[PDB]
Amino acid sequence: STGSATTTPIDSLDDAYITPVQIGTPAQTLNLDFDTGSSDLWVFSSETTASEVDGQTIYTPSKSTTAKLLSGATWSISYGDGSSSSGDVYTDTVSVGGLTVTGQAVESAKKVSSSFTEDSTIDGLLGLAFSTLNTVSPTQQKTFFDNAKASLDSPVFTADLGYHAPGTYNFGFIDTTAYTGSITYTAVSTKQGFWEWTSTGYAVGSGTFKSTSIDGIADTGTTLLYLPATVVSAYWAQVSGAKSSSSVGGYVFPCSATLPSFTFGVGSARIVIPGDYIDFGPISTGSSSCFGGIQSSAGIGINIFGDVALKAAFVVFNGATTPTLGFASK
Repeated sequence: STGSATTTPIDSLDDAYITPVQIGTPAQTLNLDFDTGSSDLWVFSSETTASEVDGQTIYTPSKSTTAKLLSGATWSISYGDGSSSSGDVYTDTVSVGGLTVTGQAVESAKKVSSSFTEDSTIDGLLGLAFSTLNTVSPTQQKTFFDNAKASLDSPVFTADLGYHAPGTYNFGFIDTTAYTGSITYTAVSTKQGFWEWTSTGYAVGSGTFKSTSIDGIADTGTTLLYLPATVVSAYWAQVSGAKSSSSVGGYVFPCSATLPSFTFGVGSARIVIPGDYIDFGPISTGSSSCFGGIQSSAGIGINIFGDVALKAAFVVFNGATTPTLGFASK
């Protein structure tokens, strides 16, 4: 089997991407944030505290003839931005772009933190990291991909995120029309539960490539590119007036600037992030200070190849017996 669904930026900055997902019978379509940095499929629901729901579409398990309470199961997750959610668990039929899993764990939120409430466009998350990170207790549950994997034509999914435009998540096949040149595959460590890999270096604009190993994760659920402070300083040093602002929480730059590109290495290959991808706009409405799309990972504890990086590439998440990651230009 295969599946294919379009993923769409939630706003004009590409702060996140949402993909429609069918849950239950009859189908209830929710727009979920596909997140290769976590492993829970959770949704706003009829059980979510009313004051914490503000415009989201909810899953109502009592209206699904295929929903079953997963008795005694609870979940609770906290993300790196300080947001969180928790609740109980149903199993139900879940379909993405034509690909169906029966008996998928659907984690129903009883509580969500303010950032989730405030984002009316995201109805939940669909985790695509390794199932070892799933938070369901006392019986850990598998991701949608893990459940689908054996049935897929090939045990893979791909992320093809757009810049200020829609893109595509495919399951079970590689669309050879979706990228230029070849896909370079690179080794993955699953030891921390992530799609963790080692970039071979970087360049700033037209500058000379620096060979240096950068361990990090491919994370579709993180907006920006988080890299070591040395790398980030080298980038922003090329932008007149750019500076790290403790009050804002990262590097800012004059909105009048033209940003250089940023290149990262994948083995002997190179992915080029155009400068415009690194502009996240005014820090507050009407400001002439703009927020940078490349930020320091210091104090996160891991480097993160988030959407800024991934949207410059066609990315293969290869879930073969020994997982790997592939990157192609596009």
